[PDB]
Amino acid sequence: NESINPWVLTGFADAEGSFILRIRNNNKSSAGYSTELGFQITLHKKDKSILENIQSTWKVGVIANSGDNAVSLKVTRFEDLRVVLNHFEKYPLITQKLGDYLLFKQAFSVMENKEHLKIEGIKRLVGIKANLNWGLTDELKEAFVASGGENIFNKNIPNSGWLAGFTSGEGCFFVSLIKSKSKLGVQVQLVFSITQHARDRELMDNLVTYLGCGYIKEKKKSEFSWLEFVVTKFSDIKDKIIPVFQENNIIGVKLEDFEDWCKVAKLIEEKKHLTESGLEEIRNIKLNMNKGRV
DNA sequence: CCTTTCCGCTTATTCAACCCTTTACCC
DNA sequence: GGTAAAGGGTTGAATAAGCGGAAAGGG
Ligand SMILES: [Ca+2]
Ligand SMILES: [Ca+2]
Ligand SMILES: [Ca+2]
Repeated sequence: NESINPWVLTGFADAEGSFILRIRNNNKSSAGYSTELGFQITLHKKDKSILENIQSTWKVGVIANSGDNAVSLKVTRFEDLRVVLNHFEKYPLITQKLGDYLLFKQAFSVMENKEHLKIEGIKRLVGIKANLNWGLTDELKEAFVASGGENIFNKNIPNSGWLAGFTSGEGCFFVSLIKSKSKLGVQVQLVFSITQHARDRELMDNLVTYLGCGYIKEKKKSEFSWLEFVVTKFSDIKDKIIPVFQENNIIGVKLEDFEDWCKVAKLIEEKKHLTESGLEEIRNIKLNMNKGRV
């Protein structure tokens, strides 16, 4: 039932997964607190099939709706988390997300030895939790810090499978219609982009060297910023990008976008993009891609 | 007989996707 | 001259991350 290649899956989890450690007030727990350790993926419902492919490839995880437009795969059963760990030991993450996995592995150790059933263990997990994802809430920071006391306190791209997973999460295949001082008054520019927060700047640099093309753009929106890896030089698209994903396939609905983008690349290589009829065929393809897909 | 697990649901922002202007390159 | 490539910029929602409530097997 191995619907998804394991490196593709590590790639897609580096893009979209999340490692969760909850420490909850519990009046009924001997220690005063209960714990939940989890791995999870939340996607738009149009990509349910990916989650079902993960779930059947791993044989763990519960699929459920998450709001009107999204679906989750959550793994919380403790012995099933051993499947998740074994996967990530064999096919390791490479983004900053690996730091969340490493903390996740440490909590798991605590919990395996049952120490989380004692206030000692809970405090160990609070320390683990403080650097994991968004850290401790105020209620929890406050419950475990006293007046006068102290406060609670990157790998290379392995292969194209990992890059196919990751792109299926964060990639964009875009046809750009540029107003131009050319005969037709429009230039067709193919754009491949991968977008990521600058905490992963070094991954972005590795994309340029791994693929042999492209460049990084610094993007800004008020107080928030991020990066894009971008490729538009047509010979690199044709000779580096397209063939890579033709061998190592994009998963989900994005596959249909990559198939359309490739159809435009064909028109471009035949020069039909410099014709009025070739142009209107590109327009029709573009409008039913991405946001415009029905 | 406490503790694990599931379930429905919510929130902030890092993503994806989008467009326009300028410069570089080469039958 | 005419096309390709790169520079320069935006937006809204699909992600990430994680809440509260409760089912259920268990002395
Ligand atoms: Ca991501
Ligand atoms: Ca995505
Ligand atoms: Ca994403």
